[PDB]
Amino acid sequence: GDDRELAILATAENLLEDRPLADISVDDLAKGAGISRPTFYFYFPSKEAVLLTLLDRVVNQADMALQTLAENPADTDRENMWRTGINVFFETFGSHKAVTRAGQAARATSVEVAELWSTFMQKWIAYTAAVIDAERDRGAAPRTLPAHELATALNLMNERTLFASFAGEQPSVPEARVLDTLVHIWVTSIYGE
Amino acid sequence: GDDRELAILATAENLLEDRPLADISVDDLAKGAGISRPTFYFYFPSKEAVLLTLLDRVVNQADMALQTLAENPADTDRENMWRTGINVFFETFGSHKAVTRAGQAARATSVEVAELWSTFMQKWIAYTAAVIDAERDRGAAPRTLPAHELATALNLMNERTLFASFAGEQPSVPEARVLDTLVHIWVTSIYGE
Ligand SMILES: O=C(Cc1ccc(F)cc1)Nc1nc(-c2ccccn2)cs1
Ligand SMILES: O=C(Cc1ccc(F)cc1)Nc1nc(-c2ccccn2)cs1
Repeated sequence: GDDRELAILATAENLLEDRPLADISVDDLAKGAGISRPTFYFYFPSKEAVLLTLLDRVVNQADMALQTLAENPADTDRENMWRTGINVFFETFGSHKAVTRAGQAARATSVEVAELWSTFMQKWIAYTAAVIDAERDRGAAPRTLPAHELATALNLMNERTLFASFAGEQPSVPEARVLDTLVHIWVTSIYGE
Repeated sequence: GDDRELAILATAENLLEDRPLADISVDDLAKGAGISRPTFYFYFPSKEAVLLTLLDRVVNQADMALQTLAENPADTDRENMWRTGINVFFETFGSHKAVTRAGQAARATSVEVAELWSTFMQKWIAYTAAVIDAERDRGAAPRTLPAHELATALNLMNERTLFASFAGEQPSVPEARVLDTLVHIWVTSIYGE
């Protein structure tokens, strides 16, 4: 039953690694999942709903990993704290590059995908800002920019930079360098001046 | 003659301020430009070619303004130097928000638009890196990250952040705050540690 749903999702993630969603048909998803096309439409109204489901799984995986980190701080310096947090997104989305790239593109076309991404970005930015505010309250970071505006720009940088690296866009930071690059910019802008 | 081309371009820029390119027809562009549909196809093969032309004008305007700045340095501190450069893009693209937003979306669909954007981003990143390298050579900036990788991430941040602000996305930095926000992150990451 729901097994067939997971088969549809797995087939979609596999096919997205080699072609965009526009080049994938409902019949391709049904055929790969071992079901008929009418049976597919029982589980999903469209191939776009399949992508939205895949993206929802990935963003919730990242959100849950960040929540785990937040509840069990690693005893390290400040640079390591930020690196471990940025790494949650590097590893989670980097493990699902086809879904990430496809979900990014679908933001222009799908209001559901745009709303899903916006909801989680607001959550992650609020958490970033709250940690920056905590660092300021304890005297470790200077009161420079409004924390929420700083957090917004830094999170948007990570979105654009990580996704460019994963897609091998030109220009991009090589994926083997992108964590160090982002961590440097976060740490200097949060603690600097 | 070429006057009718400029009328097509002006009509397209005006219509894009109120609806996306998918909701604009070749007939809408012809009607607004005072020409017939066959006459339009003399000047442009498609409405997508009109957008590519509009975007080419905007990116070359920004590139030429940056070249002007590079040849006449303003006598100021380092923070003002970076602010004046970032402002070139804030003002140029912020004066053509509909074209910017439409060109951003067309990157997913149009290889010509993606290549145009990539060509100019590589140019602007190379210039950023060369200035960072100059600052390091004169002892003003520390040798931290590879300059070209730092320049890449900072330019990608500006792309994503400026365009989110112009479109009023949620989340975004308010447009009245985005220049200060970006300048802070550039200056601390270039001169910090
Ligand atoms: O970077 C993002 C958001 C993102 C990344 C990649 C995307 F593709 C889309 C969104 N969120 C982050 N939060 C932290 C953080 C905050 C507080 C304490 C520790 N770590 C580090 S990175
Ligand atoms: O920020 C960008 C690229 C960009 C911005 C907005 C976009 F929408 C798309 C690309 N380029 C910049 N170069 C400088 C600079 C470099 C050296 C000296 C002085 N200024 C400042 S900002």
